[PDB]
Amino acid sequence: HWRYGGDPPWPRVSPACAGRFQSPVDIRPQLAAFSPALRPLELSGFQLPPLPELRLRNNGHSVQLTLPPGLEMKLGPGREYRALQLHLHWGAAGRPGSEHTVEGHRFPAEIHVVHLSTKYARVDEALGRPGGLAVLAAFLEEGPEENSAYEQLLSRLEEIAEEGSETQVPGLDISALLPSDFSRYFQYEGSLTTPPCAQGVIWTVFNQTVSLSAKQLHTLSDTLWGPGDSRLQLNFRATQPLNGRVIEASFPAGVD
Ligand SMILES: [Zn+2]
Repeated sequence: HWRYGGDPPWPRVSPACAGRFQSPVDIRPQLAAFSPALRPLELSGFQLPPLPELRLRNNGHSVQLTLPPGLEMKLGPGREYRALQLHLHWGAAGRPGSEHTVEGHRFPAEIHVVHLSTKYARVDEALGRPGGLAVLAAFLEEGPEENSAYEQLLSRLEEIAEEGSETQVPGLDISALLPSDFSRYFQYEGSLTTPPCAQGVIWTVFNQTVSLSAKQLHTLSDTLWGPGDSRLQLNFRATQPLNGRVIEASFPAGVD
C-alpha cells in the first residue's frame, strides 16, 4: 500500500508513475499560452438537495466525498463530463500542502473534483485515455471568517478520524466549495496524482482561490489518521517536470 513521501519511490511498485506527462506541476502564469478558446466553465446539477445523503470516507490518503449521479461539467465543445467524487490535499501546522504550485508558491490546501468523460460509462474504461478523466482543482487559502459550505464537511471529520472509517453527510451545494470565478483558469494534460498515475487526465486549475478560516484549515489537517497510526498530513505529491507540455491560460495573466 503506497504512502506519501519517501522512500520508497512510487515507480518501484507502480511503473506508470515514471511517465513523462505526470501531475501535479508548477504553473508559471507569465509563460502559459493564452488560449481565448477556453471559455467559462459550465456546471449543472451541483446544487444538491439535503436528501439523499452522500458518503464521506477517510481512505487513509485523503477524505473523499462520493458524488451522486447527475452532476455535469463542460470544459468546451466535445469535452463534457460527469462528476464522480471530490477529495482534498493538505499540509500540517505551519506547512502548506497544495499539490499544484504557482511560481513555486504552495498554498495551504487543494480540492480535486474528479470527473468521467461522457464518452465512457465506467472509470476503468477511461483510465489512461486522453481526456477520459477531468479534474477541477482549486487552492484553499486562509481568510478571516468561516466558510459555511466547507463547514458542512469539516465538522464531520472527527467521526471519520480513523483510517477506513466512513459516515454520511446531507446533500450540499458542491459548487459552493469551488471559486466563484469560472472564467480564469489554467489547463494542461497530466495524470492521476496517486498510483497508478494514469495519464490522459485533463487538469483545470482555477486562478481564484477559496478562503477557509484558520480554524477550518487546522481541522482539515489535524483531524484524520492514516495507515499505521501516523497522522494524515502532508498528503500531496511533489510537482513533476512539464517535459515540453504547454500549460494554457484562459485569460491574460500578466504584469506584476
Ligand atoms: Zn487529488
